[PDB]
Amino acid sequence: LRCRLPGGVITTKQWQAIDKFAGENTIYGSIRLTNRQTFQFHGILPVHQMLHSVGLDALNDMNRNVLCTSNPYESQLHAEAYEWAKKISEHLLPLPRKFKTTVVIPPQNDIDLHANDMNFVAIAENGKLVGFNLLVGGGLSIEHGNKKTYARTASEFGYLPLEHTLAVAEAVVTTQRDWGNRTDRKNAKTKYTLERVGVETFKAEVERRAGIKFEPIRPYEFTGRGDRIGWVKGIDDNWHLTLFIENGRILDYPARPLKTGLLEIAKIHKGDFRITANQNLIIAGVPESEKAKIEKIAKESGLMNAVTPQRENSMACVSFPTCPLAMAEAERFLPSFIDNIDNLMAKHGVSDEHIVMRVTGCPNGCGRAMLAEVGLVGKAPGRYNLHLGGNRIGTRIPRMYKENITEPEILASLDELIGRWAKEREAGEGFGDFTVRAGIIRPVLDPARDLWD
Ligand code: SRM
Ligand code: SF4
Ligand SMILES: [K+]
Repeated sequence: LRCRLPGGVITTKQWQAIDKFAGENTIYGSIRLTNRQTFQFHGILPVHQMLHSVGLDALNDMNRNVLCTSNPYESQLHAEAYEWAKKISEHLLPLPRKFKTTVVIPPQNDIDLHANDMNFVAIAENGKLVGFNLLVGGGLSIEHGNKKTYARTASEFGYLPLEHTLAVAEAVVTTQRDWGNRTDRKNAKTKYTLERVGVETFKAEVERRAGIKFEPIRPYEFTGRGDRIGWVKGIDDNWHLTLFIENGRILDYPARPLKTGLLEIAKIHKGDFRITANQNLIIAGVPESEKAKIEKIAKESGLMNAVTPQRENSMACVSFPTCPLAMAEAERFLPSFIDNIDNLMAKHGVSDEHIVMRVTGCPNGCGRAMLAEVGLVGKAPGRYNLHLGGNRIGTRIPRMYKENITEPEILASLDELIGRWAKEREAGEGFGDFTVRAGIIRPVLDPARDLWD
């Protein structure tokens, strides 16, 4: 069961309702936060009455949860951008393949825009959103050894004033709907359609249908994709506490009652929560007077246990035991794998650094390994394809470095590479960029043509 939850914003009342159901009506008893800012129950022995009772709904609807940057540096931009993610979501509510959409607030690419079909990058002037740059065609799914499939980054179409948002959203969806491949579902996705007809052809059709002309792209840059773990000052006297939740798996573990702690917080919390695209949770809108109260609960429940910057920037998909398409472990492999990476980082004197590292259980790519600096793609039990060369902001697809290897083999490759980066990197140079500059891996410049060797 997966909930429709635009922007990952969930009230404390809704949380308490899902917390109950998770504990009493599912085999696993957990709340699993997903990387598309929503949650999932595993092993449901219905849920819809419960969701519906607190104003929630579980999603042939070929649409997925609409994402929205969760913790913007310019705190006041969230409300507006959130409002638009909600409107786009409702507007699109009832395609060849599933359609994924996001609303992004630079300089954060926490939502990983390049893994999505349609992206609206917020352009603000004087603290007010004035429009969006539209990027179309991202998608990460591939099939092992099938060179007709590929991960692709989204292409820039142009800028549009706020007023044309919904018309443009509708036009992209309908154009993809009509032009999408009408036979092979593995080529139905927008990324394939764009490559077949061309960005300019697709863009012109969208302008025709929307009844507008795109203006030139407005300047925007991204500085990162991680969450802002800990306390950050929001608007007024409000604060936001982002809690790192390993694999987004919320359950009470011996001596770390993560699930109970969150329930205790939801009961005294003023504002609401925000599920992030990094499978974490933000206790949003905490008045200064309440910080100590919230921090005490989070602290004692083990929700604020300090982890390395590395662990904070690593991600894995669900995979076994519940995913029927799983080829190798991901969520259950990540904790001990990062324990090992942490050692490597310490051994090389880069314990304060991080490499965006992701593990996906099979090539479908839910863990977003195809946008990581170091991506692990499951191929069989205990075996993964190792990809290197993405960047910190997620605008480049990592090329396959080694194929079908085991963890010990992976660790050995990384020990050597991290060693070289540690000593040969320029001031503030990321790992992915380093492997490409140092000639360790050739960059993927045009995925549709040079992703596969
Ligand atoms: C929970 C999540 C991974 C996580 O650990 O967070 C996940 C889990 C699953 N995904 Fe996904 N996907 C998740 C994000 C994505 C991502 C990343 C993203 O959207 O940001 C992708 C890659 C980008 C992309 O779409 O290209 C992704 C691409 C897929 C695909 C391949 C789609 C394709 O176009 O080929 C499938 C399989 C399919 O639909 O054929 C899939 C299928 C599935 C299913 C439902 C398996 C199935 O079809 O029966 C997995 C359920 C496993 C389980 O036991 O819970 N999932 N999946 C994410 C659910 C997000 C959500 O709330 O909607
Ligand atoms: S990438 Fe594969 S194994 Fe992981 S959750 Fe998605 S479908 Fe399952
Ligand atoms: K996490």
